[PDB]
Amino acid sequence: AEFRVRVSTGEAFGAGTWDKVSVSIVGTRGESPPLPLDNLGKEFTAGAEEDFQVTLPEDVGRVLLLRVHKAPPVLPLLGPLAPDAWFCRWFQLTPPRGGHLLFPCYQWLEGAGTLVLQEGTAKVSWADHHPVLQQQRQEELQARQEMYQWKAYNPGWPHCLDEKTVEDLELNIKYSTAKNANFYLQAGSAFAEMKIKGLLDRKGLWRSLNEMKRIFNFRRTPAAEHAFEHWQEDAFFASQFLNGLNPVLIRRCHYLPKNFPVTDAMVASVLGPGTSLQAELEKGSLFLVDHGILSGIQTNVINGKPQFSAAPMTLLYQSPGCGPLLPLAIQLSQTPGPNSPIFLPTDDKWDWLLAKTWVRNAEFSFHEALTHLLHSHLLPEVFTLATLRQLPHCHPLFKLLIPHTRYTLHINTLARELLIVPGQVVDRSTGIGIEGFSELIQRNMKQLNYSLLCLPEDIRTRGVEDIPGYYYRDDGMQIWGAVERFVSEIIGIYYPSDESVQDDRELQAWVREIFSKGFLNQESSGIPSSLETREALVQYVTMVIFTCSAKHAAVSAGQFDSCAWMPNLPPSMQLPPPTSKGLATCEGFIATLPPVNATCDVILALWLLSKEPGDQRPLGTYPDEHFTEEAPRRSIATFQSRLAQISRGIQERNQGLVLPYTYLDPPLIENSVSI
Ligand SMILES: CCCCCCCCOCCOCCOCCOCCO
Ligand SMILES: CCCCCCCCOCCOCCOCCOCCO
Ligand SMILES: [Ca+2]
Ligand SMILES: [Ca+2]
Ligand SMILES: [Fe+2]
Repeated sequence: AEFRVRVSTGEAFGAGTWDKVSVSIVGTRGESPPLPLDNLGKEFTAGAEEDFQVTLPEDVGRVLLLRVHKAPPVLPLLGPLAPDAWFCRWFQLTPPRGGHLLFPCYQWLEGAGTLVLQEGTAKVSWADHHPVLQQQRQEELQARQEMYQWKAYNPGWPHCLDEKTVEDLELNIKYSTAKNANFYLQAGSAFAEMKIKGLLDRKGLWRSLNEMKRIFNFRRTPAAEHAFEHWQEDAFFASQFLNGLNPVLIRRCHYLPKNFPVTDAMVASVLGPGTSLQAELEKGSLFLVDHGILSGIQTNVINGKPQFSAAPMTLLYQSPGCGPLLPLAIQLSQTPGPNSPIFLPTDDKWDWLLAKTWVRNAEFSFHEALTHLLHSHLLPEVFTLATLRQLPHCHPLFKLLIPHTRYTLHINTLARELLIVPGQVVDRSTGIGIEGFSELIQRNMKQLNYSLLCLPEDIRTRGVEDIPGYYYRDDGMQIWGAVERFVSEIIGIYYPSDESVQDDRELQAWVREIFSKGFLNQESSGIPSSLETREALVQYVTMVIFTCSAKHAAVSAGQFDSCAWMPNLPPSMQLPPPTSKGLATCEGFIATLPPVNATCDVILALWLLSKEPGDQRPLGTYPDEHFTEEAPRRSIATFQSRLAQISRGIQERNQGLVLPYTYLDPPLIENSVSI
């Protein structure tokens, strides 16, 4: 007859509420009326965990749902006051004579809304067949699909959330006021420094390479300083293909592309007289970085001056015995010929240095448009938006995936509002501009592939499983294994067979929506449009979580470290690539680099997008307990202690490196894409 209702309120700003809360307990035998949760003094203060003794007029049997109503106080002859938004963490019912019932919530309640909560026990559609519970699932997803809808942003792009401004978003997918404040303070302060220094308003060349060091007065990091110390070095130019900003392109080469006519004579110096180009190709010691996708891309106008982009090809040589990876040849065009020289390290100073810089510029355009924006933001959004629409609150995958979706819809809405719009940093200060970004995404979407998204398949495909000093791989694979083991445990707990995976209609709709809205129903993407086995499910889910956390962390963390010394990552180029050799000079080199304002505007932007604003949410840390059962909680503990072991391994490893790799240290990896 009696019931103890324990309720936890959020600690966030505004989490508390002055409004009155009432609950209706629904059971197999029936539903109770609205029951008040009103004790002496104020309840539902921010961070509060309070008990309420409630009594039901009659029996309800086994508890099924928990309907939570909220209404503002009611003055006689004045009506209600005003809605006071309330964030609820969880409910807990305790009937006689014992046995607790935990109802996880973790969402905002507003106005005359009604929160319907199931017991914390995760349940697939075929888990509990009670019609009251099936009705709850169906009506919930119906509401979700109405709340969060799709729209086409551009042709050939993945679809996105149908919201124009960040203000139109629901509270449940918004930045916390804390995180947002922290973010805008950091930005306003950063912009102020760069602005008052008059650098955002300087149209023209840097007076010298030395003046470019002024960036280190704005912001400063050891890795950024290190880039300036060694940017001219070949080993550093090459190593950044492995442990730098964009470590996903390098791949082993047994057959040199015909449009890249490197001869044995061109590489005889570096390789030595002991072998030849063909011999080393067969050895598997030669690797290639091909920015061909940039070929003929649309370019931007900066300060009324037409900008330029190359689409280079870089041949690299991995010297024996853990020696350095060294560049052999660079061609700055996809079309060979006398007007596109193959530059060697044996060329003069500025020819070779100019050639390398062009490749670094290609890395920028490629990284930010495809590796960062498309792969580490747009696809995670699709995963997020599909998850919200197709997987209900009580579904195991929702419980698993929901922390890895936090703020993703928010940050992307922000980008579409303030990043890739006219007048803003991309349009303003990048070489390829808005149309270039779009054109790249459009091309890449037509040849995307499931294997690149799954790290073990990615490393295998590119044939870089054994290349030394590849820390993005080394650390990335350990984390992937950890996530894969974590996911397989969760799947093993809830899905007893492959048939049980096939019959999950909600799961199949989830994969199908990602395939449709995310990858445009392209079979050539190699991405599943359905999941027929548990093995496939484990891999797919692992790919999602990994993409939303470590992948973004790996390609985001190094942005400022890489761009702070601008010659190491020029956002644009102001002259076309050289057509002859022996023309490059220091004066010409600076004339080719972007103007001061474009330089500092991009650096300002990348510095802000490198750091996770506000409080952190480390990978594998889930303060929101959606999983209330024991078995999933063990899996979380295992996943957490493993990440710690992986971390400690990375500390030891980095301790003996002049330039450590920290971008994949688990404590520094966010659960989701949020910046
Ligand atoms: C139109 C309104 C402009 C307001 C701009 C306010 C300036 C913001 O300053 C942030 C950057 O300044 C850095 C250092 O400022 C001095 C404080 O002391 C530094 C040592 O801790
Ligand atoms: C001075 C400009 C500061 C930039 C603030 C806007 C940030 C909002 O969008 C963030 C999310 O972006 C996702 C993808 O990022 C790729 C952008 O690349 C940087 C271009 O310079
Ligand atoms: Ca409030
Ligand atoms: Ca009270
Ligand atoms: Fe990002």
